[PDB]
Amino acid sequence: PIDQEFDCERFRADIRATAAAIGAPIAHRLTDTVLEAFRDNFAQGATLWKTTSQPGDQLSYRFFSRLKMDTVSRAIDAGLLDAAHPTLAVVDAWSSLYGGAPVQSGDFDAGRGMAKTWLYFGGLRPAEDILTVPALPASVQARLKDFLALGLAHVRFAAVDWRHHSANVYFRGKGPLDTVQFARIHALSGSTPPAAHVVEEVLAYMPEDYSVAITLDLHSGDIERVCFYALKVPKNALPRIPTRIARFLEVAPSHDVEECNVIGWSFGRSGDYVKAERSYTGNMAEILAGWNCFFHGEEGRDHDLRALHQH
Repeated sequence: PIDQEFDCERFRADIRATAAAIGAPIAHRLTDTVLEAFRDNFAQGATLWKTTSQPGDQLSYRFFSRLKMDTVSRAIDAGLLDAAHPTLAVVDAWSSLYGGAPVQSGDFDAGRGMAKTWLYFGGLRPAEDILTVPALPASVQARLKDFLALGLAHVRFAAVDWRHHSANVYFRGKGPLDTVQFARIHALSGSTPPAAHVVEEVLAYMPEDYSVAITLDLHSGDIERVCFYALKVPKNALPRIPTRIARFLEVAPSHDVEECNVIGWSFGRSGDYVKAERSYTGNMAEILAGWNCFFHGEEGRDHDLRALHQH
């Protein structure tokens, strides 16, 4: 097809093609297994592409869910996730919060299969509710005070990395983000402070009430990476980007009526990189707006957040 709608056969071809275009690995049978197990999730949700500037990095593909279901159980059913995985208890605890309000989405790598389980928690959730579930060890729960001291008091998403027993926890803070607050957040990673123009550019791309994704080791509580990102950046307003990201944004196909590109700056001890996502089918921008995400060039004031901070 050439139209906007998700089509599974075209998606198979586009995964192979896009992976070849950016020099990413491919696992043919494994990809077919993912597509068979999660076809309806991809069809009903927003399906989109992701990669990073690391040479040879995986082509990733994600569904953001409209169909609410136990995606982890499905993944286990399909042989895509170990039934004994030690991170299952945390994911079950987070999914069960608020009477089961959170909704699971899924991230996959063309060369490795299931990569991450995402949770959208259905609102501005107190950090305490997320970071003190009994499934988390004391060393992880102990980081709560560090987040609260930075004003990172509400969580909107968590992306659980099954390969690394880590979670990227997505906070929203009352901003604007300034040089010092960036420095305090970046310092959590333990990585070398960037030069001032790196920071100036990130700040230029933030909504007033900013997001940050913090990488948390779910055994030790160590933080070795933080990420700031900008949603639905128009191609003529892109920040400076690595040539691999520019290539990705040129070759990964988007069929959405409203194109949605995402740029993320990831800072961590193992090395910094740039992340990018690009819409494919099923209206990425719509689902993000419904989750109260803020887009580039729009008002990014969170009035609910500002009420919660006033109390």
